Amino acid sequence: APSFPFSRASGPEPPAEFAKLRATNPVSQVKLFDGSLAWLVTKHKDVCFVATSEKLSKVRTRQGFPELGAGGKQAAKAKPTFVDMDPPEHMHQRSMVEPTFTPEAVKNLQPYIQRTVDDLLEQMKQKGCANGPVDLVKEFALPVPSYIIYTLLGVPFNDLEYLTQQNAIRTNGSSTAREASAANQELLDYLAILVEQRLVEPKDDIISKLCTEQVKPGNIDKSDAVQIAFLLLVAGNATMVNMIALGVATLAQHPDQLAQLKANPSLAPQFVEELCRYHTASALAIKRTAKEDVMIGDKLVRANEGIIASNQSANRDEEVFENPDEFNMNRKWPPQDPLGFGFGDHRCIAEHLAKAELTTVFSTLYQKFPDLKVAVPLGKINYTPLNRDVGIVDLPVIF
Ligand code: HEM
Repeated sequence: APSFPFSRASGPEPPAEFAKLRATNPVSQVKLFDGSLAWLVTKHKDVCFVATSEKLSKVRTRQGFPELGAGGKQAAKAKPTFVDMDPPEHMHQRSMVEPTFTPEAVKNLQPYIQRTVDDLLEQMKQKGCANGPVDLVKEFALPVPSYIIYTLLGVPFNDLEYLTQQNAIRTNGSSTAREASAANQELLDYLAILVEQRLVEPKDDIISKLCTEQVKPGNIDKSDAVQIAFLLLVAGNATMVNMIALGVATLAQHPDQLAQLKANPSLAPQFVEELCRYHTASALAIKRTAKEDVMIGDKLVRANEGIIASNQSANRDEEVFENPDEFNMNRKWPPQDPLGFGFGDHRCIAEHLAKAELTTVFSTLYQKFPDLKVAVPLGKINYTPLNRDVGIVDLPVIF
């Protein structure tokens, strides 16, 4: 049994093992960091089964749950939020915050998403690149999703820049254990205060809704509100950052499609679709422990054994997606849903918000900066360490 997670084959590519497993051993066992074992599922159809089977559980206190890191080990012990719940508790809590993420709600947010994007692009225009390239991540990729989720949660405008920096420290590969843990507690302390505040006087934000609708009547307590809010903040912010960066680096490698996008900005939606499939920046979230013996393909997963379903590998499953290893936004899509945001009840609560943020980014960026280009050789792009989810740390560009 090989050690999992695997390292990416190279900068922007998925681990090399997936293609091989998809071909001759779709369901196999891997060894985790503590030496324990877990089953690895690689085919699209099987990944979908793992995500919807009622015989599988996301409860981390269960025997055999696949924690991938020592941190995961300790993290599993605390009080769980909906991300780690099974029905009926799952939707009972998730339904408490889902209203803000529906298509209708997201469509109502467009003017705000657009405004936030325009504001950050304008500040880049005013700053310029006369003396050299600027960092697309720091100046755009990072703040766009950060400012948006913080605002939605309820964070006042004046505190966005500081809190955006602190949250980044949580996942900066440069950060140290001490520092990461500190920023982590700092954010929780801040959110605990925000909650008391909206408890006194609610405004139009997610925390206020939780305070009026769930805390006051006693359905959940303040600490729970703090935890749910923290989950919404950290679940996909770093992912949004990498997706925006990978999107710009990808277009830099595909001049013909980039020309299509500049010619017609309305192709942003279809560009985002191929992007979320091609670059699955969140690949280790579909994990389960079997509640009873369950068969997957030609393998029997025993009750209490762990399972990791790779949506990244699934999105490269040739049997589903023709020519899966080539970025082509003009591809003929099959009836099977790409799995960038998961599948089943747990499917990313912010899928609609995420796609709307990405779409706004790619239908605007090149309209604002038609001559926007990566300033470093694409081969020298600074991607995240190969042992982590695909992403980009910094990205010099000129315009
Ligand atoms: C393009 C960026 C994003 C990508 C690719 C992404 C992907 C995912 C994936 C693959 C899952 C696992 C789904 C499953 O269990 O089947 C997930 C879960 C989740 N995401 Fe995201 N996500 C993104 C942005 C966000 C954002 C911006 C938020 C917050 C506002 C967010 C909040 C969540 C939450 C709360 C869950 C857990 C849902 C549950 O278990 O019920 N995600 N996301």
